[PDB]
Amino acid sequence: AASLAARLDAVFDQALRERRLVGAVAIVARHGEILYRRAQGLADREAGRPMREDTLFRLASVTKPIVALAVLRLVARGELALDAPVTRWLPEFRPRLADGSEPLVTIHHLLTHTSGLGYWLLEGAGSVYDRLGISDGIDLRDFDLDENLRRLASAPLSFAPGSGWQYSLALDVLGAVVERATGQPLAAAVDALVAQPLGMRDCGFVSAEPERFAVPYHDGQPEPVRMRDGIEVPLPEGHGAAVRFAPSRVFEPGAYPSGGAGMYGSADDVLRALEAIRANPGFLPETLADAARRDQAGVGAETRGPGWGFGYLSAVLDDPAAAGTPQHAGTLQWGGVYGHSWFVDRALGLSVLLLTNTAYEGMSGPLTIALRDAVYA
Amino acid sequence: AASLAARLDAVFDQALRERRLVGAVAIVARHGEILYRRAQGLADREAGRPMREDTLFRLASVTKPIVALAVLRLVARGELALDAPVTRWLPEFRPRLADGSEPLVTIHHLLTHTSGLGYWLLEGAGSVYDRLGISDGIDLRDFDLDENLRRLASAPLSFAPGSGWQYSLALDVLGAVVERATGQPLAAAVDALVAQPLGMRDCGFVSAEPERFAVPYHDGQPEPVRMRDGIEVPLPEGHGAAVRFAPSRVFEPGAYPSGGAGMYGSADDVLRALEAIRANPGFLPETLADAARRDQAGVGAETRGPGWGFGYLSAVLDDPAAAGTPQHAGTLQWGGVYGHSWFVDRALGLSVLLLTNTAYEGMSGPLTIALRDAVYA
Repeated sequence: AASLAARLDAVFDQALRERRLVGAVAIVARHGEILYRRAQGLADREAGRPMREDTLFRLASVTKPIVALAVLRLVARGELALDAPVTRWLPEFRPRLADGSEPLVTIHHLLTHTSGLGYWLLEGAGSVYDRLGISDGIDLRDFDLDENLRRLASAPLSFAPGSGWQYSLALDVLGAVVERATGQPLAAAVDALVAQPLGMRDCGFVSAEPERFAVPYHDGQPEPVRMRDGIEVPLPEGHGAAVRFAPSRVFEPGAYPSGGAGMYGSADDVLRALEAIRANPGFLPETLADAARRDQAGVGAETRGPGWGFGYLSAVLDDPAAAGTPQHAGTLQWGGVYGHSWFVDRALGLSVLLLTNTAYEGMSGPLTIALRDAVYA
Repeated sequence: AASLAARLDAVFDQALRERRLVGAVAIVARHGEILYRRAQGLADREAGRPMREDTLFRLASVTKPIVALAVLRLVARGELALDAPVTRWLPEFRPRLADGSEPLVTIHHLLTHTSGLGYWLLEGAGSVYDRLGISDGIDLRDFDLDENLRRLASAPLSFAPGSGWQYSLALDVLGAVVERATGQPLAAAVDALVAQPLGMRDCGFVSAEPERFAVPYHDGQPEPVRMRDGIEVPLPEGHGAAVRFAPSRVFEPGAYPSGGAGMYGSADDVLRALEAIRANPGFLPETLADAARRDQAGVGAETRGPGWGFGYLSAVLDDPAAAGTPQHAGTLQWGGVYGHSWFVDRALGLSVLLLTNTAYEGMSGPLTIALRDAVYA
């Protein structure tokens, strides 16, 4: 605890001084024990509001494992089935292949990102998704979830369901599926199925408390830049084209619930979901819990580069060596474009969480590599 | 912030190490800027649940300034009046002097604790209050507020109203008064008059969320001991006889709302109340706010020993030298038998709060001195 904290703070002091990071919250738990839980830097640089351990964050893709858990909870009760056609819940979500034909898309294809769906960010401006007006869920658009899905459904699949892997809007699709199966709006379903059962009281999709949030910043010279609605931020090499951010999205009741990018939460709440995933204290049947954490795509998917497969909740480490990491085989990992990164090294009983207000340093920048290496020292 | 945090943390580490404290949440603000907001130790030692910044605490007498503010808000609106007799609202509340007569008891008399009323703790078992079965509001009893007050009023006053000072059930009496003036139960009234306007969202009288609380322990060697309903714990020298604790009281819907001892709240909520008192940004009319923070009793009252008077919300430091404290004249201070202590050193713009689960170390043990001295270090 003291030796680990020494290394992590050294990384944090350097990134803060180097104006590469505005503020963050990082927690390291081992077998349920908190070894590190510290707020760093600032939440709102202009107001001079220091970051706090329970400051709220726009989760972006950190929303995925939480929403994925809700899907699995419904599967466990038989309200959903891994092999069931998505059309049972979304009668009109019938995307076609490039040749015009209509394939079967199961709950399984969606949770694994093997359905053939994609994201606007994969190609950006001028692409098919850009022409059809498909949103990735991080911006604020004047239309609902059903509209976005209709636009999405009209884009051709990149490949046949199950024949490949591609990061996509599948979790946003599953969000609509959850609403149908549950009869409740997504926030209420997630609360009932995951949040409440796990004691996550500080999360949701729409907040009325801006004073509690970490104001989003993006990488910049000679210091990160405070985000505003509409800012398109180019993604790093091999990460896609760009992301259009809408920091006010979280306070707008009219922003449709994004199952792949629209929740907010505190670091303690996210940790709760990750610990549930890690230790499965009777939260899900064991076989389903094992399948969800196992690689369901193949190392060939290279989800975070070589050595990484993908399950029902995130990337799964199949090959530490090919991935160039000290993490053990079976490690679960993913992040969020707002500047977040997390991983559960199952063998070590470790849950490592990094939530930040600096996109993309806190997601893929050197910061993430230095913190990971410091935890392994 | 950094140096203060280091000093405060050293004090806390030593207390935890020596097993004089199970867990606590302390906040230090100066002129509205949070300098220290830190959770320490465990909320539930036996379950290994750590203390969190938002952990809920049974406030004991930290309830008084909050209820006092409610009373004061009604005064500001002309619903209550400082010199109005308590009988205008509680016709039957007619306590008598040892002489047999019914002296006037005003709102001012009650707020200041100069009405002549007392507490069972003043003398404990055998006493007059014991004979009449009067409750101090920390224990769980099978009768309502009106019955406790009917028992209270049947006791003779210790002195003529305004003739002296003595800690009492006056805020409990005021609690009833507030219910009459507003036509609402105490919890709703407080929420309407204080909690809602100050953004206090995690306070109240009855809670149904036990998992959010700090579990009550009492001082002990080797370590503090977890309390159960009905146990009696002797107060330290000069603080009265003892207190009968009922940790389940906060969860019982039939527990009468105690104006002097019955609320729960997070540390943030309490800071919101202390700050409103300290800075009064349009919460109460200036003259009333000044009166409330001004000594209305005299140094002679020695409310917290020599050098201390009392206003309408807490003790008011009149003589730092006599009180043997580094705190500046004009300082407001009070505590709670569950193990709490707070103070507002007005001259320095300081609001210092300590909420703990260890009775009475957190209220009056060395911990309180060591933290006070570290602040002014």
